[PDB]
Amino acid sequence: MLKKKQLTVLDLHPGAGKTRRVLPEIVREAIKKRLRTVILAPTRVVAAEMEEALRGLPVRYMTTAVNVTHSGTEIVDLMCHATFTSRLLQPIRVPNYNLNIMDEAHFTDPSSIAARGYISTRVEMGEAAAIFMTATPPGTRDAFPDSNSPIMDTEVEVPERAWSSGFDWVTDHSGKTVWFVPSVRNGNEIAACLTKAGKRVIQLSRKTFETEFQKTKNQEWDFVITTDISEMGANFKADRVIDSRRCLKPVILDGERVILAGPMPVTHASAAQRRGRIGRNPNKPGDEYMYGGGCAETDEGHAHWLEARMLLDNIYLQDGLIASLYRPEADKVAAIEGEFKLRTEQRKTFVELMKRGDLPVWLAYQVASAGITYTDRRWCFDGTTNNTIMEDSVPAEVWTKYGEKRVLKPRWMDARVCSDHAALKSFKEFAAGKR
Ligand SMILES: O=C(CC(F)(F)F)N1CCNCC1
Repeated sequence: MLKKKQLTVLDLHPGAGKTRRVLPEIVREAIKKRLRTVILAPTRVVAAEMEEALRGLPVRYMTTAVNVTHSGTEIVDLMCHATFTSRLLQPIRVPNYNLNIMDEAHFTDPSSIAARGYISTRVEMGEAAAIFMTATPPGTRDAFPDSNSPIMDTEVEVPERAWSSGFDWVTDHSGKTVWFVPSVRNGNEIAACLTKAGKRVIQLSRKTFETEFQKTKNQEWDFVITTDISEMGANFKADRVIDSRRCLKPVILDGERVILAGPMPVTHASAAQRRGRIGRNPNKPGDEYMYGGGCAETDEGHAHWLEARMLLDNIYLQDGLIASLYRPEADKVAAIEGEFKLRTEQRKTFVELMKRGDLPVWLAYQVASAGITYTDRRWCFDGTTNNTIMEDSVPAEVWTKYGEKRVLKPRWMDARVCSDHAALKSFKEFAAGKR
């Protein structure tokens, strides 16, 4: 497994022990062979669980999610998938790791796809080994994989709005339920309906994940309402999963705007990971999985794969060479390697718009490639009338850094900057020059 030119997919079923049992064994062997090694966690929550499974082993934790006093003699580094890709893009030298281990390797965020592309290219080149740990590798067609204990799978209509009748089975349950919804806004409506019925609800999404996930351990709850982020190794002490089987798909239209299409079917990999939250305890058979739609290959033409290509085109590999996407996920985007390669100054602006600006990859690229500098926010106000961002059914407004009240009307419209109240609040701060 650990020899150069080898990429291994460790595809044991969800809950088979890849992280707590296999990962420590791989790490001890890597340390024995003096292999400079990187371990990639999808989230800060998974990073903290990894420190528990690897306690006593000399591992350098490159995350503030763990409070450890490093010895300085570690040859194994652990960081998030996003941190690995970010450090590659920044001028900082990243060691050329002999062994690259990615946990929850199915993660489809642009930075995780870019990390797989870079690592798999180094393996193809004969320069490194890699291990991708996931029950659901790219292109998997099985939404019902094995589990630690039998699961009751039931196809049923699942509410996507508040309801007054017709879904008694949802509230009649006396255990704990994890409910996957297509968006933060959809979860808000379902959570309000459940709270009005006397239920204790926790809501999870990308921006609130670490903070809110702690509540699943610190307090008694009846329902967790979550977006697709809980497919990335989040573990719950639950006996039921309710799965809408739906998600939002970012789509670039005519190369000039990004919309959030759908809700539409999830992939088989996503469905298998949502279901995989339960059936994990061999002593508790009969956990339930209620699903409300079919699966489809909705990663085809999904913006994240084009965004992954924008990131990889701006990462140095060797001379003018550019890393390809990991082969099983390379047909998801029709893109020419190198088409998004930016010159030195525009590349620095592109990195800063993502790192400090917190903009989506696609939007950061449109701004940097137009020759606009990081602090120049005139583009947030000079788009066409159809690009007006709305808040409470009225045009959103901000005070510019000049002290003028203007309507938010970006030159390039990316639906992700206003997908929920939290995102639009962050984008207003950016348009005003506050970061
Ligand atoms: O809340 C935000 C920041 C905003 F773009 F809106 F400024 N997000 C999360 C990161 N991706 C873009 C959307």
